[PDB]
Amino acid sequence: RVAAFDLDGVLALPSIGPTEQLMKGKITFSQWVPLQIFSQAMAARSINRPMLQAAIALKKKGFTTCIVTNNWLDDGDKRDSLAQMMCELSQHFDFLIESCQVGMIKPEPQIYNFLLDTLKAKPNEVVFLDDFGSNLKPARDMGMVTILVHNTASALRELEKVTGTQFPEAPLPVPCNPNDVSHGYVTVKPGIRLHFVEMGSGPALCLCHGFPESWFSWRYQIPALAQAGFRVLAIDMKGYGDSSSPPEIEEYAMELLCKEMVTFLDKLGIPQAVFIGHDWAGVMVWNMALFYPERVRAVASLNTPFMPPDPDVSPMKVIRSIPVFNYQLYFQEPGVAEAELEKNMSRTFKSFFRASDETGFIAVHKATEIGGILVNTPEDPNLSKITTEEEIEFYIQQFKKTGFRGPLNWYRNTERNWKWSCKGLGRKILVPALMVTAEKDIVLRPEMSKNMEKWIPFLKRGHIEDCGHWTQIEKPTEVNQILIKWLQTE
Amino acid sequence: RVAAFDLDGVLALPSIAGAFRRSEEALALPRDFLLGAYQTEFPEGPTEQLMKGKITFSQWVPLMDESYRKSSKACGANLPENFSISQIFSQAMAARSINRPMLQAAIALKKKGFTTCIVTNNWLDDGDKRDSLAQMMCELSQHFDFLIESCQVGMIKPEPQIYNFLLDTLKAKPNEVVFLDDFGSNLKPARDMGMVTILVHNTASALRELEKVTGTQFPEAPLPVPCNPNDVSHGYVTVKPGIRLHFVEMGSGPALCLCHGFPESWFSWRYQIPALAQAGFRVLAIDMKGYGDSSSPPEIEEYAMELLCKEMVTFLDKLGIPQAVFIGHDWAGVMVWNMALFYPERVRAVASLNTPFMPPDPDVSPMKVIRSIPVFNYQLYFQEPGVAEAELEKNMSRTFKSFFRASDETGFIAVHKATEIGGILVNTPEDPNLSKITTEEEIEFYIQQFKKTGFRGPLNWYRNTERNWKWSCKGLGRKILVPALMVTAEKDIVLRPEMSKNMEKWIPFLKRGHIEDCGHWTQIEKPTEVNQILIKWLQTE
Ligand SMILES: O=C(Nc1ccc(I)cc1)NC1CCCCC1
Ligand SMILES: O=C(Nc1ccc(I)cc1)NC1CCCCC1
Repeated sequence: RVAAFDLDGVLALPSIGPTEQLMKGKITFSQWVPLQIFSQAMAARSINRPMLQAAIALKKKGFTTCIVTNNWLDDGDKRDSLAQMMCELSQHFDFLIESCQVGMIKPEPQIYNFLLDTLKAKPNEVVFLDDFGSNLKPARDMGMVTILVHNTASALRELEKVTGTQFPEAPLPVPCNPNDVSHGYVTVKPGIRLHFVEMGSGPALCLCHGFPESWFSWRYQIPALAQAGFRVLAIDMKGYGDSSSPPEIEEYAMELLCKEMVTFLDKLGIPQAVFIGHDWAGVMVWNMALFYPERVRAVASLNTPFMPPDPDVSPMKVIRSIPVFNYQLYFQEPGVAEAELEKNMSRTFKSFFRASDETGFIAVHKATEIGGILVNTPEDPNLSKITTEEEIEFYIQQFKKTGFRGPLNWYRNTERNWKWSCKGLGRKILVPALMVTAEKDIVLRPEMSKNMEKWIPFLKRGHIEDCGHWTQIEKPTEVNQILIKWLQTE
Repeated sequence: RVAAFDLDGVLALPSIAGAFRRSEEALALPRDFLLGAYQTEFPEGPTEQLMKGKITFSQWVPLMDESYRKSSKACGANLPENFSISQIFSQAMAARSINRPMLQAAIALKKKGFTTCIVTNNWLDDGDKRDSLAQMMCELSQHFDFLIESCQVGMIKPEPQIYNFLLDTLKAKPNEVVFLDDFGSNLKPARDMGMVTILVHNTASALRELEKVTGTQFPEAPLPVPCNPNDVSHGYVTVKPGIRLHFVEMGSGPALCLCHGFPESWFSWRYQIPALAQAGFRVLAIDMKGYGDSSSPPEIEEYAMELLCKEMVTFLDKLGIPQAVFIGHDWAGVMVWNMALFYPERVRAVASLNTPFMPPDPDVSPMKVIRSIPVFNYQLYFQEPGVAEAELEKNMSRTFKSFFRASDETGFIAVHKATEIGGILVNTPEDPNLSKITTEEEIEFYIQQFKKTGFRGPLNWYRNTERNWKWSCKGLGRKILVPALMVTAEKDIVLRPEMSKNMEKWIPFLKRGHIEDCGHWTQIEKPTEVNQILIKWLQTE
């Protein structure tokens, strides 16, 4: 079947002659100063989330969702209030049936037959619900499953849970994806192009992903950040997904990555953004902050701490010591781990992406002994409760284009990176910063960030309990909160 | 060849120096006491660690304040206790803008074929108005091929280090390169290697004289920065199943969609795009459904206005924007106004170029009204499918130079005679002179961009004559309230100004814009103007 609700006050609230038909669309708001004080009433009404969530559910579930409300056209000033609130609901329903458009209001039987026509279905297999009920007269007539909404849910979730089946109580933020998205495509150097995704309106914040991921990762913070009130630019890190991913090694020097990261802003014409890296990106994100502070309004790292280099300590040597940094050494040899990971990506990803309470992880340190970062990993990885089968399939497809050379090439510029950063040795980071640490991150544990403020005074902190290395995907609702609260505050 | 420029004193101004001088004013402080940090010949210390890029600038406050306290009363001269240099630099910088004329001359020899660059003693700024710094660096970004900043490589002017590194970077000789600096004590080293010195003393021109000579001569009031076309972001939203919308993006928020007309491409706004970005907005110059890189089906209903506008919305939705400034020209302006009429929420403001708001009379078949305006013939000609396609397509090379001509250009189109002769380019020579308003490449693009779509789809915009009327016949009771602008072109043959005299009956407060000596090709013809107005508009309301 299909499920429908009205907005008047069921999917948004607090709820609410020339007035009776401006609904039909023959007149605007401003041009209607007869029979004013509410150009705010509408303002002070936002989304009814448990209700809005009920939708994505059913849509994920197999229905077609809609809005068939009695509208009007706001040339108001608290107009945008509407735009956004609408631009928000937008993607989650397939049909927008508004009175101010199809000329026919609620409750004239029109809209109902019109609705049913619009999708083409029987009065029975389509449910409806209005805060009004005086509107559910017709729908009950024809023969459709009616539902009131006199509270802010109740039987809504409950009696509507009848539908097919139910929904939860503490939801994940909404996903977002993966072609209902703008696909920008800046080209920096000759052969080098950078793909990315865009959502929401300014100011800008670049979401730089890590190894071995894709922009797809922020799939939960992207919408949220947009709504937050920012223009998100979730990029595919050089070498990954739809951006150019050469074979050359020097190609992935940090010095390089950061420089290009700038040419990106230039080309796109932005003079400053909020860089927010995680994993190997956070490294860059901080270097970003260290080498081009102008173009950075603020920085946030996820799990990754600011790890300066000791001028009197070969960088390699230091990698050979941290027991857990083995895999990392394993990698250093070209074609090798490529060959290992590539062989069967299906396994590769479910092995990598597992939680903080998940068996079968990676072989961080035995990796050289065992001679393979997956050898203690099953042969038929169990789907991590932290991803879906499609969630994986995307990562695969996205990786079939690049292979693994390039993403791995990020490790392989060990010496030089050190060589280069050995200049931000005299400097200190001043532009707003945030270090969000994950309690149970096996490599890149919190402990490694305790000195940071020696470098980054004012460094603000974020800490998420029960975390894996897969922060966004694992504790998103949290990540969002913090991330937003951060941007809001500073 | 090549010529690179310092960014202070020549490209960015008024210089940071002057600031120093007039604080060496605000306080006893004898000639050069404060500037000397910046200006020396033999550089050392706190600023030396800045220029070299060892420590940011904020670091550099504590250190250099207290570095001055040294030479203060301690060593001649009286320097105040509760004293500083911070916001008397983070101010003098935020107060320095681009030397319009320089940049102009800079783009010149890039066009003329030099490598342009800037070799400046920069520094990293983690300051407040640090942003001010980015924009300026953001802008100049394109016009110079090279960026040798002291604070990046690690050498400083005039330490020979840099020059020699610049040379090794281009890979030229001290001769075939020119240089200029507000300093001269900086110039010393290059007039030694063997480069062409230019004491960029003044605000310039004095410069641009014994400089004009070398290289060439610079136009009086050059052509406005025209974003161009390879190195621009290429967004790609997909609204309906088979339908995708290509567009271009430049600059940071708020957003304003530049909707082009027939028979063009997003490429048209190539002069307002940069300008609007700089203006301070995020430009989204779209390829109108059916044109260029966006999906251009064959179906007719496909281009219904009702449709085009609806999708235009799904566009915002997908891209996640709840409101924009729609600015149409030609057939787009029609949509742009309908935009305003049917989705006022999503419109913060509207601007039409040449196109007036032309409501439909409910008691007057729309077709009939087209048959009357003498000039609306071509328009009728079009109505027949495959026909004008076949005509225009045959040789696009001619097609475009014919269409795009000025207000003082012979060989235009056959607006009204059309049908009779059975064509619009029938009398248009079959070998057109290049309109002084375009370049050969300017044309080649339009071509290439059109080879992908053919002409069906762009023309399909005409062909929904009745329905469009049918639909708009609802905004008959409404009035447009969201900010509006009607900019009229004095000599637009069809879509003349006269046709907009009634508009305010519909659009009270409608603000006005009028450009003299104009063709239908407004942006491409009188851009510098268009820009001005357009900006002044967005600035004001
Ligand atoms: O290797 C890194 N991160 C990293 C390595 C070196 C630096 I300098 C910064 C981050 N991530 C791994 C963690 C375990 C699962 C695969 C990805
Ligand atoms: O036809 C239009 N514009 C137009 C037509 C109908 C409407 I309703 C609005 C604009 N433009 C022509 C002008 C002459 C050169 C080719 C393009």
